Amino acid sequence: VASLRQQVEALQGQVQHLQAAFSQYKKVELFPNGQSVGEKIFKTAGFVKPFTEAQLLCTQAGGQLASPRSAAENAALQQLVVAKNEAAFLSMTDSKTEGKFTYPTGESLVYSNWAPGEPNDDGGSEDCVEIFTNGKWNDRACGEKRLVVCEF
Amino acid sequence: VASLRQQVEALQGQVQHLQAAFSQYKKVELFPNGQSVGEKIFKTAGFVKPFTEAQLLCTQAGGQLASPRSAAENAALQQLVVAKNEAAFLSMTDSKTEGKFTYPTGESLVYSNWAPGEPNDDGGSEDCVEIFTNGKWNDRACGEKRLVVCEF
Amino acid sequence: VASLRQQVEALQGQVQHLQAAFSQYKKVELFPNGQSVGEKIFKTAGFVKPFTEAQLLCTQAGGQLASPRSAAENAALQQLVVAKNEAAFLSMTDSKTEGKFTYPTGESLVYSNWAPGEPNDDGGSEDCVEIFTNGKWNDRACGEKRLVVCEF
Ligand SMILES: OC[C@H]1O[C@@H](O)[C@H](O)[C@@H](O)[C@H]1O
Ligand SMILES: OC[C@H]1O[C@@H](O)[C@H](O)[C@@H](O)[C@H]1O
Ligand SMILES: OC[C@H]1O[C@@H](O)[C@H](O)[C@@H](O)[C@H]1O
Ligand SMILES: [Ca+2]
Ligand SMILES: [Ca+2]
Ligand SMILES: [Ca+2]
Ligand SMILES: [Ca+2]
Ligand SMILES: [Ca+2]
Ligand SMILES: [Ca+2]
Ligand SMILES: [Ca+2]
Ligand SMILES: [Ca+2]
Ligand SMILES: [Ca+2]
Ligand SMILES: [Ca+2]
Repeated sequence: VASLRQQVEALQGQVQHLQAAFSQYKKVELFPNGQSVGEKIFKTAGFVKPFTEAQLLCTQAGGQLASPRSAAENAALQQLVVAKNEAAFLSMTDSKTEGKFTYPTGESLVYSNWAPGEPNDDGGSEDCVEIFTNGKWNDRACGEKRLVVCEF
Repeated sequence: VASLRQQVEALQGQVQHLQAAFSQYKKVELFPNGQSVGEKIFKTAGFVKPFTEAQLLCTQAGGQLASPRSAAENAALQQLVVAKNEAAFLSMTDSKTEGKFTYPTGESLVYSNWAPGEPNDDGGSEDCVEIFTNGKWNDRACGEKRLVVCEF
Repeated sequence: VASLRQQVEALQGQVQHLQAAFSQYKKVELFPNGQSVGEKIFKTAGFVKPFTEAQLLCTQAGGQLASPRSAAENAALQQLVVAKNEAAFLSMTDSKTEGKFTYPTGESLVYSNWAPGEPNDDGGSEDCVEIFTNGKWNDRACGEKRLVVCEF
C-alpha cells in the first residue's frame, strides 16, 4: 500500500535518470562517425574496403551497407561522406541483372539519386554504387575501395 | 494491488538489468577517446581542425567545445590531450572584448589554468585558447589547427 | 491506487522504449572495434602499445586487458584480432613466478590456446602473452608493442 507507493516513486526516479543518461550517451556515440535519421543510424568504420569486404563487415556487425531510401536519408549519409571526404559504397548492385539495381534482399530501388548520365556500366564492369561528397550516386566497379558505412 | 506489486517487482528487475547493461556500454563507449567527470563527458574526434570548424562539429553534434570549469574537469580533459599527444582547442574566446575571455554563452570564465606569461595576445591576434599536454592554457590564433574535443 | 496503476503502466511504456532504443545502440557501438561474447565485451583501441602501457589504459578505463577464459571467448577475440590484422596482448603473465601464468588477480589460467611448443620463454625473457590472427597464443617480451584490446 503505502510501501508500493514509495517503491514506485523510486522506480520512477530510476527511469528518469536512465532517460537522461541514455540521451546524453546517444550524442556521445554518434560523435563523430554516426548520423541518426528517422529510426535509422548510419555509421562509418572510418576506412576504405572493396565492396565484398565492406558488405561482410556490416552484415557481421548485425547491419548492412548504407541503403538510403529517401532524400532525407541520403542527406544524412552525405554528411559522413563529406566529413571523411571519402566516397562511400551503398548496398545496392545490379550484379544479378545488368541494368537493374536492387537492395541486398532483391527488392528494386524505391529511391535513387544518380549523377547525370549514371548508371552507365562503364567498361561493362560497374555493378556497385558509390555516393559522392555532393550526395549524387555513380555505379562503380565493386573491386574498388570505398569508405565503409553501415546502417543499423 | 497484489498484481500491481509483482508488476512493480518485475519492472524494477528489468530496470536494474537495463541499468547494469547501460553502465557496461558506457564504459565501453568512453574507451579510448572519451573521459567522464561529474555529469560531463569529454570526447575527442581524433583529428585537428581550425576553431570555427571545430566549434561547428561540436555544436552540430549536440554539444560544444571542451569547456573545463574546474581543476577536476581540466585534468580529465588533459588525459585525452596526452593520449592523442595533441593540444586541443577550448570553447572560450575574447573576440568580443580583447582580453576578456568568455564561454559561448558570453559568461566570463569561472576557472582558468594559464601557462606562465599567458594570455598575451601574441602578434595582437590570439583570441582562441588551447590546452597543452601539461594541462596549461595558452591563447592561440583561431586559424590554427588543434585537436577537436567536445563536451556533452 | 488507480493512480499507481496508471503510473506503473506509464513506466512500462518508457522502459519498452529505452529497451528498444538501447538495443539498437549496442550494435552501433560495437561497430567496428568491439566484439560481444556472453556477458563480456572486447574492444580494441586500434593501436599498439607495450604491455605496461596497454594494461594501464584498460585498467584506467574501468576494465582490463583481454582475458579469454573459454574457447568461445577466445574465438570472439580472434574475430576482432583478424579484423585488425594485428596480434594483441592478453592480460596474463608469469612475471611473478617463471613458468606459471596468471591473471591480473593472481589466479591460474582456466583456459589456454598455446601454439605448439609455447610458452618457451624465448631468450629467457618472455613473460607476456600475445594472441595471433589464427587465435593461437605465444609468450612474448612485455617490452614489445601489440594491439591494445580491453575487456569490459
Ligand atoms: O573512373 C572514372 C569514370 O568512372 C565511371 O564510373 C563514371 O561513370 C565515368 O564518368 C568516369 O568518372
Ligand atoms: O607560436 C609560438 C608562440 O605562441 C604564443 O601563443 C605564445 O604566447 C608564445 O610564447 C609562443 O610560444
Ligand atoms: O621473435 C620470434 C620468436 O618469438 C618467440 O616468442 C617464439 O616462441 C619463437 O618461435 C619465435 O617466433
Ligand atoms: Ca554486370
Ligand atoms: Ca552494371
Ligand atoms: Ca559509372
Ligand atoms: Ca562508441
Ligand atoms: Ca582580438
Ligand atoms: Ca586576444
Ligand atoms: Ca599566447
Ligand atoms: Ca621471467
Ligand atoms: Ca616467462
Ligand atoms: Ca614464445
